[PDB]
Amino acid sequence: APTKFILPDLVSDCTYPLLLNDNCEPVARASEQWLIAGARLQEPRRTKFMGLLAGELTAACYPHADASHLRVCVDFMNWLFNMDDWLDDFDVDDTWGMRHCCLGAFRDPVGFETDKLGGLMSKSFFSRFRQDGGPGCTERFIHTMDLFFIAVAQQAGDRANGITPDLESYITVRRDTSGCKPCFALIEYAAGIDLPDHVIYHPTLAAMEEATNDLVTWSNDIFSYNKEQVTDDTHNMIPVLMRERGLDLQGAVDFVGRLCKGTIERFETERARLPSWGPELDAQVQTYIEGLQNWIVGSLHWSFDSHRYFGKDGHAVKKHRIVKLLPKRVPQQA
Amino acid sequence: NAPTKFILPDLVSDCTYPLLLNDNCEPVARASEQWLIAGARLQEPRRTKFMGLLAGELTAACYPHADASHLRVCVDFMNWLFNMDDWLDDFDVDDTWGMRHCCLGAFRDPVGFETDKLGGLMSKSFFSRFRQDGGPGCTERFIHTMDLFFIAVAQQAGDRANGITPDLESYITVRRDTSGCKPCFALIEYAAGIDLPDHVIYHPTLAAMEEATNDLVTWSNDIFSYNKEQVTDDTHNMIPVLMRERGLDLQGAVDFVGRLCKGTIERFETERARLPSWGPELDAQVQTYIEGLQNWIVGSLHWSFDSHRYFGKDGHAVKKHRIVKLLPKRVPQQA
Ligand SMILES: [Mg+2]
Ligand SMILES: [Mg+2]
Ligand SMILES: [Mg+2]
Ligand SMILES: [Mg+2]
Ligand SMILES: [Mg+2]
Ligand SMILES: [Mg+2]
Repeated sequence: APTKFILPDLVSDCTYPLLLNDNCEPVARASEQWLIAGARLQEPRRTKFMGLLAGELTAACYPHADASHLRVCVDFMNWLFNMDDWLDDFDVDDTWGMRHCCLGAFRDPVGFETDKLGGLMSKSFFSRFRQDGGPGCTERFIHTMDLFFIAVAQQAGDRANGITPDLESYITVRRDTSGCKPCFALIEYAAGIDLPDHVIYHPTLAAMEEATNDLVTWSNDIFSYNKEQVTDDTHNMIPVLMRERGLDLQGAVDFVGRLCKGTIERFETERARLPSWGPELDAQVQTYIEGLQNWIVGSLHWSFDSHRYFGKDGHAVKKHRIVKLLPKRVPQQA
Repeated sequence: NAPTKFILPDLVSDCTYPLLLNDNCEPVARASEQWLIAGARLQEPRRTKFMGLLAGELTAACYPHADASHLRVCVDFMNWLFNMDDWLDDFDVDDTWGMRHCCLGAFRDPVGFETDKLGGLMSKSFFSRFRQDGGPGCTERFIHTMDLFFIAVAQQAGDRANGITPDLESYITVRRDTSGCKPCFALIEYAAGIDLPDHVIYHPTLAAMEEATNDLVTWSNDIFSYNKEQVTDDTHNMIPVLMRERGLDLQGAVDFVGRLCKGTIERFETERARLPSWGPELDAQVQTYIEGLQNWIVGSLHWSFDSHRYFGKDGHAVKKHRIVKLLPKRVPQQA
């Protein structure tokens, strides 16, 4: 039975420039207070939340957003991390109820009545989104949030059933529980563009999005395996692989690490394949894929600034790459 | 040397689902043909080809319990879909997006949408009648999966323009949307007078039964329609995809898709056996929906040999002897 594992080196390979929005510090602090208020955070969660640093993630992923747009992005990211953590303790029925409240607020903030914190916060940041977002990325945001909730209901069912999914079913569902897709809609929003359907749904752009989704998500599976195995959460490629393929822990970890390198190569390979829709649209496409690039480098690095995955030891673990497994809530041999 | 023929896997002689036929089939079938001919302005030779399609008969087998008015909306859609598919075989990517814009505009506003395009005028005709009784859930599933269909066919059209045979993994993903099975499934709800709630119909076991049904209907179509599609070297078909990716010969790829077809019917039964319960009212609506999926499997398999679309006048002979004589290519392969 293993007590630790070695992190694949994903950061030293990546040569994209790491940027940080000039508006980062005041917006991050303000959004921290918006979340504590909106989720009614109390200890212990409140202190854990102050080491999340989603505002600093968001500032690295949308480094050119103006202050108004950045704050909508950060509020969403704080809301998303809070929503994720809440839903880790929801059953299937209550997941659908939360889906109903939040999508109701996104689609009809004026007419949708609700007194739930999830939906109240949803109206707050999304009614600020709606002041500027184009109709295309508005609907991509709502539709991919819908996909998020549907997939997390499937995760909640697997958890209640004590199931570990098979690999090809996991990958399919995980692309939606990650939440990367609505973050992509925020790229458009925060850059002040609204890509046409025939551009955004072209297979090469769709493939670059997926490549980015997989990079962020499968690397998150590596970085977050430690906090997730505490409660034997199997919505993570590592236990999925271990069960399906008989891999031990480091074997599974290394297999996922290879997948991560391979998806950045996929991203660059499709980047070369991009067609041209003339100068104005080509320039908006470049802006969008730079946002996908910023998600790649930004998230990889932020995972070690946050307290969420490595506690206080983030910068230290970035250097020596050894992860000591946390104690399980219930011992494996209980 | 290159093959002139291949052998059809036996897909029908083991399928044990009862084959049903709507009581209203014959008069609805004939009225819809006239609707389509007028709406698409069909002329010869296409008009005579269309009189051998028999999409009304297919539709009456897939929705055998619909009343006459709901059946007629389904048959109009089916005639419109086959017509649209054939038109789009000769559209470029730009014009495909243009058709998509017209038809989705029509679906979303089936009385007020201003258009003079035949594709959209017909969309307004059948979908205005659809919305007279379709629930909000299946209405949006129809529209959104028609959206997915157009997006996917635009990808097909780009592949065709580029001379590209896709890889198998990418092909299967896109093909679940170019088939148009997903909007057919929304019509199961409409035609049964039900409107399943989000938490039921997007439950993973129903979504899996839908995909298993999609895959049966679609991959079996790749087999039946390979002959007509290869005439123009159309590679949006798992058979040329398999030959290119895995070096199989024709019979080997055909046999491979055959095994897949048996495996997806098995998947449907396996998921069927672990359906959850939402109580008696919802459970009855789920059983009604699942029987619709069932009727699509058995109906489409038998219909493919009644139609002239795939085997011309020889479907019943081919169903029994299973030898497919390859049609002449438009341009010979060694040209
Ligand atoms: Mg989660
Ligand atoms: Mg989580
Ligand atoms: Mg995680
Ligand atoms: Mg087609
Ligand atoms: Mg076709
Ligand atoms: Mg076909």
